Order: sequence, then structure tokens, then C-alpha cells
Amino acid sequence: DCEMKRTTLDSPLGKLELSGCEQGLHEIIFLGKGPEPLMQATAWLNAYFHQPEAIEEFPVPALHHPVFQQESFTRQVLWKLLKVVKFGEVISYSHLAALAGNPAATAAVKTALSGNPVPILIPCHRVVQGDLDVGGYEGGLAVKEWLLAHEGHRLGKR
Ligand SMILES: *Cc1ccc(CNC(=O)c2ccc(C(=O)O)c(-c3c4ccc(=[N+](C)C)cc-4oc4cc(N(C)C)ccc34)c2)cc1
Ligand SMILES: [Zn+2]
Repeated sequence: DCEMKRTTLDSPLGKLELSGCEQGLHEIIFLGKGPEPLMQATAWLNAYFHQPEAIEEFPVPALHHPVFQQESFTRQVLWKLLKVVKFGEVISYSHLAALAGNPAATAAVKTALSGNPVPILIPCHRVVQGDLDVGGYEGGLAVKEWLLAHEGHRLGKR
């Protein structure tokens, strides 16, 4: 029950609506086909597409989607995925479940990821099925393959 502003921006994947309150960025939507949090979001995202050399030098906006408010399994998944899976790497679902404190919760990791409010920022596209299988993507498989090809990964396809 937040009150939020909305920014927009051009991307190699279409136009990207950013939504967020004062306490933090809520969502990042893709359509395609001001305040500090969203100011840092728009900056980071262009750092990602156009100057990825030093993506790690742009700061990560605070996040205030409800999923991050109280503790959950979904929150530990998303928070750990953001902290450890860097640009250029990937992680299997099964191994992300282990990283989030339950090596047998792969199905729950799959579901935790489907409700990610801020793609790329939280790198849900770096979570693959296996060494040779990139898996699905809730943004569309070609997006995932694009993003991984953008990061130079062997499972990318542009
Ligand atoms: C990590 C991550 C999460 C979310 C996105 C962006 N995707 C969406 O926001 C999103 C919104 C709504 C739908 C929807 O169907 O209403 C989807 C979506 C699917 C979401 C989850 C899913 N599984 C968990 C199996 C499957 C989805 O399939 C979709 C299919 C279509 N079409 C066939 C048109 C459209 C939307 C789908 C996604 C990005 C990254
Ligand atoms: Zn909020």
C-alpha cells in the first residue's frame, strides 16, 4: 500500500517501465515488442547494457517490493541470487536451492524466481537447468539467451 512514481527507458529489449516508492524500487517491467531508488535503477540498467565493463561500480537501488519486506524462502532465494551470481556466471536451479539453505527445494526456487519483481537486477536469467540446458525464462527464452550472450556465456544465443 505504497505510493509510487514511474519512469521509463529504452533498451536493446524494448522499453522498460520502472516503478518504485521513496523507500525503494518495486518492479521492472518489459513492454517492447526522479527519486533516488529509481534514479539509481535507470543508471544501473544503462551501465548494464552499454558500459558493462564496470557494472559493479554502479550502486544497487534499495528494493521495496512486498516480497523483500518480510522474511520468506522466496526472499532468501532472490537475495542470495543477487549477492553471489555475478555477471558472466550461471547457477543451476538445484544449486540455488542449496545456496538458499535447502538443497531439496528446487521446485520452490523455480517458483520463487517466477515471482521476481526486478529482472536482471536480480539475475533470474543466470539460473539455468543444467550445464547444457539453459532452461526456461519468464521473460521469454530468447531474452535469456540474449542476456547470457550479452554476458559472453556459452549458453547465450543472439
Ligand atoms: C525472472 C523473471 C520473472 C518475471 C519476468 C517477467 N515476466 C513476467 O512478468 C510475467 C508476467 C506475466 C506472465 C503471465 O503469464 O501472465 C508471465 C508469463 C509466465 C510466467 C511464469 C511462467 N512459469 C512459471 C511457467 C510461465 C509464463 O509464461 C508466459 C507465457 C506468455 N506467453 C506464451 C505469451 C506470456 C507470459 C508468461 C511472465 C522476467 C524474468
Ligand atoms: Zn514501497
